[PDB]
Amino acid sequence: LAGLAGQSRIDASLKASLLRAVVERQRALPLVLADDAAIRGALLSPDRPSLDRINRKLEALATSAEAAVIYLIDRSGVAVAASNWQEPTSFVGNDYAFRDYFRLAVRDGMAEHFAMGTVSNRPGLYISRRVDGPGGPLGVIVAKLEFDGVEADWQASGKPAYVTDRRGIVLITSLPSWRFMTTKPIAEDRLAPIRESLQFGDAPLLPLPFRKIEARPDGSSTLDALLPGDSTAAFLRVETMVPSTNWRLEQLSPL
Amino acid sequence: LAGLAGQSRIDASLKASLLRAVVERQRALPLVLADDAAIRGALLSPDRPSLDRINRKLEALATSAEAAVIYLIDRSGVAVAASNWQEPTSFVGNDYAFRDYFRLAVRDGMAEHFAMGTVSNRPGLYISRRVDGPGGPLGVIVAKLEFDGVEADWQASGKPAYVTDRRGIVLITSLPSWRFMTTKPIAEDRLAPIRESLQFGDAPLLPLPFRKIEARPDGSSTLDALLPGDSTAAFLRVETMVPSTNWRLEQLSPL
Repeated sequence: LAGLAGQSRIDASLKASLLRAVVERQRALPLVLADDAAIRGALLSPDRPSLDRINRKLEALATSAEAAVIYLIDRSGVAVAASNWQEPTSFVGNDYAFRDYFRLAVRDGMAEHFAMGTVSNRPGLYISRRVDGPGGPLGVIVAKLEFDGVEADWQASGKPAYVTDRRGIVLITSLPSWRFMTTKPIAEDRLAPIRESLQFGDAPLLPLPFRKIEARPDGSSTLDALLPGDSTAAFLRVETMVPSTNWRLEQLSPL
Repeated sequence: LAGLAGQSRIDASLKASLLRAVVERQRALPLVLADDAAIRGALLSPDRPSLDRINRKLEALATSAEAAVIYLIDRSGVAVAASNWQEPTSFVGNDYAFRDYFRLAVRDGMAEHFAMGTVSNRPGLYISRRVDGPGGPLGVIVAKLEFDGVEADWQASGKPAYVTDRRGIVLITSLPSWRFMTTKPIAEDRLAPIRESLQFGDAPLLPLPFRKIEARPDGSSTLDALLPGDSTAAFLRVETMVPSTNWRLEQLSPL
């Protein structure tokens, strides 16, 4: 068992590292596109030829980065150009002012917020960066980062895992029906903030269904957990911070 | 004598996506600076105000992307701007007119060249791309990525791993011992150009210190390794291609 806590911990730490790496690959996009002269170019003078170029510029990057979408928003919250410009789900002509990833980036310069997609209903990290001219803001570049990939790996690791934020909400998980569950408690009067924050409303916000929790001296714990399709089993849980985020990552190893 | 042959098989998969994410965060920056009217404009019409604008631009990117150095090289080999401009080790003014990353950039549009820093002595992947003007080539924009962080996550797995290119040279490795060793035999004649191309020339280019061997099915084999830390254990050996590269990752695992 203590010989299982050892191996669990390195798995954990490694999954957390692959996650770190994956978040940072995506952060490089808005980072480099905030300063990009053709972006700036387009916002200063948004003519059709110009915005078609950026449409294609971004189409290619969503595909080389592996963003679900990269898109560029007007001074006033309108998406003017978008990786998905040729698809019937083209964000172009959409209103993002009531964003959080929008208004926060407008206010602070950059933002990162895990939210459900208006039309999609698919979770992910909106990574955004304000675009500037000399002497004033011009708009916002957003790239949105989905975790189906790392969630798929873990699911094949044989040690399930989910990730919670500071508030305690599972954002990323290898078992989808644990998404938006809680790990703390949480406090009644911060619930709609949150539902709103998440762009969901009716998220569960109930505790993970872990039963029979036993804390261990070395900091592990055991619990019982009914995984889907399975009869109930006992697990070793270990935990680790995900570097350069404010997330904890939590892992189960079958006993 | 059962098959943790299924385990090393995925820890390796994990190691190799860790590596693709890390490389990929760096490929995005030359991919977009190469085309930037400011980067072009600087090269096409350089003046001090311009060139420091870039210097600053490159420090901010490099600092954010965790790139060891990003820098901009003249049509004629001279670095005109660099992320380390303010540092005493600034690449600004250096002649690189005959570095593989430079010349291959120019001919091919783009290059990924693994070498040892001239003055620094640290290994890294130099990622470069031609800047094109209305003229023809104007310069090259280069980003250098080092692999200490990922070699450290690999070392902590307790499954040493390393990555060979097409010439079977070990470029990246979780033991240092072991850099610039070899999976292939490498014929007499080839040592000096290969050394030149590693920019190191002192590279042992000896075959890896562990034989054993046999086959199979798969592409597997048994193995017995030097290293330190425990005399000389026995190890199984998995092999897997690192996606979006020509690198092969190999990994050994204790008995």
